[PDB]
Amino acid sequence: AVSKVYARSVYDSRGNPTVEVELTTEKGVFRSIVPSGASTGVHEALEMRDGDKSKWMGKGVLHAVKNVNDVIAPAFVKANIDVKDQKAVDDFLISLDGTANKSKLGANAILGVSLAASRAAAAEKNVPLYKHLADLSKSKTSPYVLPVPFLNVLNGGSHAGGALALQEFMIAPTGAKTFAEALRIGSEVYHNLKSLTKKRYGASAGNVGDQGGVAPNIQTAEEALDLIVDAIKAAGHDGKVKIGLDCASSEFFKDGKYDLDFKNPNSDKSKWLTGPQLADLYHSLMKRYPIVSIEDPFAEDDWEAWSHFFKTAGIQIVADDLTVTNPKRIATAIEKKAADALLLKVNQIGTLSESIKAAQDSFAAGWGVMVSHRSGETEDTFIADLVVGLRTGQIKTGAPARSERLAKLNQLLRIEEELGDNAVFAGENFHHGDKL
Amino acid sequence: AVSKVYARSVYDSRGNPTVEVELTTEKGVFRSIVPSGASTGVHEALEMRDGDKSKWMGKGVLHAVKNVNDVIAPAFVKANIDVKDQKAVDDFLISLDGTANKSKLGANAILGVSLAASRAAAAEKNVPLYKHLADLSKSKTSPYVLPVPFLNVLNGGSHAGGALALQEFMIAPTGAKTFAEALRIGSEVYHNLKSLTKKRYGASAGNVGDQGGVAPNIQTAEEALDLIVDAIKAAGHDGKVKIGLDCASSEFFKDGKYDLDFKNPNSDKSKWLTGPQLADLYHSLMKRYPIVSIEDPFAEDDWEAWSHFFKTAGIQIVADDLTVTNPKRIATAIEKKAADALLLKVNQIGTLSESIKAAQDSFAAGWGVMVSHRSGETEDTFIADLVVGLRTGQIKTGAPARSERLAKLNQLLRIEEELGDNAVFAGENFHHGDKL
Ligand SMILES: [Mg+2]
Ligand SMILES: [Mg+2]
Ligand SMILES: [Mg+2]
Ligand SMILES: [Mg+2]
Repeated sequence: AVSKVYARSVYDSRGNPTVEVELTTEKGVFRSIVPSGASTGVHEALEMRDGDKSKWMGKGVLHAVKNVNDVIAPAFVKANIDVKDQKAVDDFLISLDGTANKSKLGANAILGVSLAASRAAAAEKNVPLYKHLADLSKSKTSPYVLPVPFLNVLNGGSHAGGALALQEFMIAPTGAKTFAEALRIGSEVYHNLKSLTKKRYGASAGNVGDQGGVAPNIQTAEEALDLIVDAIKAAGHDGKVKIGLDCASSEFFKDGKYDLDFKNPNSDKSKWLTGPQLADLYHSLMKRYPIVSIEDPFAEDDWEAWSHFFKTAGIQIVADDLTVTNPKRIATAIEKKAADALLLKVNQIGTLSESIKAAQDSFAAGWGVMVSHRSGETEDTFIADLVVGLRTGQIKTGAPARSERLAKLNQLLRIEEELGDNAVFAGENFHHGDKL
Repeated sequence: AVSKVYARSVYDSRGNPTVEVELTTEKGVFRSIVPSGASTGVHEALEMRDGDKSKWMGKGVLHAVKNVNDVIAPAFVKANIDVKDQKAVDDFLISLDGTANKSKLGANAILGVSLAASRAAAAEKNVPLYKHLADLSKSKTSPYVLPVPFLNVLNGGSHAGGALALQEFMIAPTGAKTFAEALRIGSEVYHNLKSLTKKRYGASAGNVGDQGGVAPNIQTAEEALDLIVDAIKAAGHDGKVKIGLDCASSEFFKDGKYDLDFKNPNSDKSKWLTGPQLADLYHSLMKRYPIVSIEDPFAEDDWEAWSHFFKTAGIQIVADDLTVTNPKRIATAIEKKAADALLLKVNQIGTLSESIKAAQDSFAAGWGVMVSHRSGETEDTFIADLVVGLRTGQIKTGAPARSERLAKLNQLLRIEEELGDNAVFAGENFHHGDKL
């Protein structure tokens, strides 16, 4: 039984406040922390901020923490909920809020409770978190599936300097034999990329972006990609490392068109592209580089562009801001055949149950699922256990730098070690890892 | 009763492998992770690295991990040692090694066991880690003392781009009334610094260094300091935030001279300053800026230079590479009156006991003690509990960015909350928090 629910303000990887929740039962104290994105989709559940300019640059989460201690906490404890019944836990929270976008209490007030409950439940059942998460999602645990790590080693986009339009340039060691090998390979390629970057762009270009990757002032994606390929070869891993991209095109979508130089206040409007035009650029890159996944190639509501492209894509197309981990929007994407993979962010929807539902609906449509972190992370490692529990076979949780990223990668090392031969590495089968 | 000692490889904040140890008792499994420095003093205890340039860039810790599972673990379990008796735990580890620098098993093999044992001990005693650390060190606990955080918000030095010689430019919110307020104030100054840095040196200059601070291409300490002071003021905290520096001068000490532009090959040897000349520069910075602490102003063995400067320093002078948390070198420093504050790094010496002894000898000499992280950190939060347990009143664990730094700051927030009226904030008394 839950004897206490408590929330406090903690700081995320960018130094901004965020919500941390502790749930107390007879088994102890279970803590979960809520992450925060930067390029947040317009349809994401509401992240409640105080807006007090005289404090934390106006990014305090006092209202959210208060919503947990003064509203959720008393009602939750009184309800005497069974933490093992994740569905009941979340139906209560969703009803308590009473809004579709969780704007009354705030998604960042609700999620912490939702996640902490699952941890308390796992301890009650006397099983590790990933196992409990497999049960909740009715996932196969014989054997488990380890995910291929998609490491964002080179950063571009809105909050990542330069003129580079595309947000993320990830490497995926699909050729590795184990997760531990994939991670070692990833670290070697990353270190080789830092040395090459520092030499070609200056020592300063060695500093990292929010997610841990280098962020040199590069102009075109071609330049970045050619640089990544040199790193893979210099590191001696040619043939084992593939590439994944997160375009986050919603960030440069204006007047129904795409500005690939949006970080330039004097961008040439006659240079902005239409959906069909942008698609042609993607195809050109896809033919020159070992790209096996493309995320948010088009705007969060530009359905036509997604459908047109998917027609001749040929590779995994990941929906992030388009679907915002929302089953309702996912059903639409399926019907319109806009993509074949879901980027799963628990904080985009607000509860563990809704996230699991989103995953299940995706796997049912033959879609893949890549569990994801947010640009603003914490020392919390929930997604590591989640990606294993959901048996997706693919996760992106940062470059192999900055511990809000390494914390998840290390947890996967422990889970892998603990499972032994009771688990397999998704490798080249990352897309349909759930079907292994 | 310890039934198992185990070690594995995990990644630090720079993506380099490091040692993680778990100790199993009837109370459960306790994990501790070993940190790693970059500007390591020549006298530090040995950090055993594999040296296989084909794996992890040659930074593997397979040998150290093996020594834990193959040499340490077997004998430790058989000895049936009492985890509460920290001194007994460390005498065994030190004796098993046999070398004066822990070069047989490696300091990174011994430390993990030393720390994990203390966590297990606190569990057996059913008390918070900081409480058990206070007992081990015989420190006052009525009331507890929370530290002022020295946040390295602007980085330079060897492992940073640019030409800035000094390694760390820290801010310390001594004017705050609680640790929570100090952290908020620090986060605010940090963010104002970020925007200002990007506005002057370019958006790309917003990327962070290994310790989370901005690392723009700055030529002189004055330019860096003026920038920090502009941030403090823009944030509205003028007068409440002081400055601390880590020169790490051993990094640019050549031919008995100090090169303030050692990062440039064609550096004019004519500009190299002598011991007395470097001192004049420091006094100059001290009268111009609100600097309340200077670390490693002179080389790790340049004793006379330290003694001469200290005669008229007027502020806290911290020893890092000079003393390397070694009681024997601390004694020499005291006798020579070279400094009045010790930077305490548990991995510079190798065990918790020796670290505790170093702190005790320091306080007995009227010295201050600043607990410190390494440039290569992890999700481990041991030093948060250590600084509170030692009642020092001051710690440096990074800028308020990158979770290997925030993990510690967040842990201090939890400690402060738990203690309530039973703890006080060091504030302007940071130098002698132990006397509060
Ligand atoms: Mg986004
Ligand atoms: Mg995205
Ligand atoms: Mg150093
Ligand atoms: Mg130092």
